[PDB]
Amino acid sequence: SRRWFHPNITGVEAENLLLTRGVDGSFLARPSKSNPGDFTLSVRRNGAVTHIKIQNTGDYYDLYGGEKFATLAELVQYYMEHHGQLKENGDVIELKYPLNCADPTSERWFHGHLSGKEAEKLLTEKGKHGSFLVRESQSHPGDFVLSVRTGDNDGKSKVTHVMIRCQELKYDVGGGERFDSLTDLVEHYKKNPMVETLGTVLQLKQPLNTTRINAAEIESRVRELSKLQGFWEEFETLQQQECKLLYSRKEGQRQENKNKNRYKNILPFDHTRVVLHDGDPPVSDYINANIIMPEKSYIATQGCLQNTVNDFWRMVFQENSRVIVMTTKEVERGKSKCVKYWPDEYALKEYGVMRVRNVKESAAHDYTLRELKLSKVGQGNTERTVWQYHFRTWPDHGVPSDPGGVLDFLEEVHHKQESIMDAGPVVVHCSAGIGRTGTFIVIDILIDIIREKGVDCDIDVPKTIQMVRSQRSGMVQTEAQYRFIYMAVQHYIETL
Ligand SMILES: CC1(CN)CCN(c2ncc(Sc3cccnc3C(F)(F)F)c(=O)[nH]2)CC1
Repeated sequence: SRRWFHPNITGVEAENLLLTRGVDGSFLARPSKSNPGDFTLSVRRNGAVTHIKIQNTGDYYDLYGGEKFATLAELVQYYMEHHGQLKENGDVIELKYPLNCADPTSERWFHGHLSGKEAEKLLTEKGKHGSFLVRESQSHPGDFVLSVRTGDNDGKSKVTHVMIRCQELKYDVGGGERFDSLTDLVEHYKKNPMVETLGTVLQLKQPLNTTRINAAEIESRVRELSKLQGFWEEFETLQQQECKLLYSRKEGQRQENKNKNRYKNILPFDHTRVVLHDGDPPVSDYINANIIMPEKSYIATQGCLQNTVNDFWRMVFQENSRVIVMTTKEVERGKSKCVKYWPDEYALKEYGVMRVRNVKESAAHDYTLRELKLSKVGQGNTERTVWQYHFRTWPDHGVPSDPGGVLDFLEEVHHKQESIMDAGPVVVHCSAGIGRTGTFIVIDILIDIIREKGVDCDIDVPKTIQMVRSQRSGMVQTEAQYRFIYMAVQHYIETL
């Protein structure tokens, strides 16, 4: 569960919630009201409430007096499973009891102010057996309507509406149990379905999809998402689903692999990590990288450390990658983001058993292309060209104001990859390998659908992102990037 996240509470409401309904060790997370784009962890300790800032400019969640994390769920799990780690003066803050949110605003199935006719239209056109939604009742204010489609324009399927009464701060379907929130009600009737008098089982199988759009209508959806904004509601609804992606990251936590990570808590999932087989004959199989498969593949990786440069080249070699996309400068804000893992132009360098020649560098407005020759030492016939695309104009914080630059870059990367017979996955990296990396990969995936299937294809931005996030933690870090993905897709369709 991710019930500890409250999307619409102020710091004052948070303070009162913890003092009146919480105990020492109670906590919640919320979006920052003082500075949008930031978050706050509000914790009760010794009868008083502490507010801890969580910053995210696009690379990771940075907790004050704490560590750097790929998601808020990974952050919460870490402190709930590793005590004495979160520090104030040096005092230890304990996250013991998540204070649960009753607000349905970020539920996939909740549609708030939506009319019964619009809901029946959506369920008829986009629905399937067990598709459901919850909307606010217009006739009886304060009440709700649960609409479910069941079946297989021939009457083989139908929509059933169930009234949800809100009586004295609790929710019920006219009889039986009375629930503290719409979520508890939905969860209960998902496990224990209501059976109609003549036998129809009202299965709440899956929330109705309202995010899948036809590509040609992107501008229309972007316009709707810009109204009071829709982008934030959709992004936060996708964020709520991150609790389902807490997969094991054991290999990255091993003592011998600790120093191979740029950020100690930003780790590759064990089930998709790139396993290195060269093996100098103790632990030579690890790199902080994951294979990203749509549904052309990618490897999403962090910026090299001085001690991981040789592992990076072994990975590029093993996977037969011919294209690298670097989305960061080596130094940003005086901080090292990626070490220079390539030789100077015309120079030849050995990185362990791998040999790399920088043949030629070409400078474009937004990027530099480096033509590299990679081979294994003592094996001349293993030589292959590796094209390194280094995007250099991405801002220090946030995203570019126009996606034109990124799109032209991605179009070039795509054409290079397509021209090379049996090229392995495209390697993509930034600093932590999750924010800018995930942003570039998601745009690439979406535009690839528009290339193949044309402008009448179906695209679903949150579905694509959830799919990439199941293969590497926190792929696409912020709301700014989420909106940038929609803007990029919109610009592409418009220039077609
Ligand atoms: C009005 C809303 C108020 N909450 C906001 C917008 N909206 C919505 N936004 C995001 C998601 S997530 C999603 C989407 C598609 C496929 N898979 C997922 C997964 F994988 F993440 F589960 C969703 O289901 N619906 C409908 C409800």
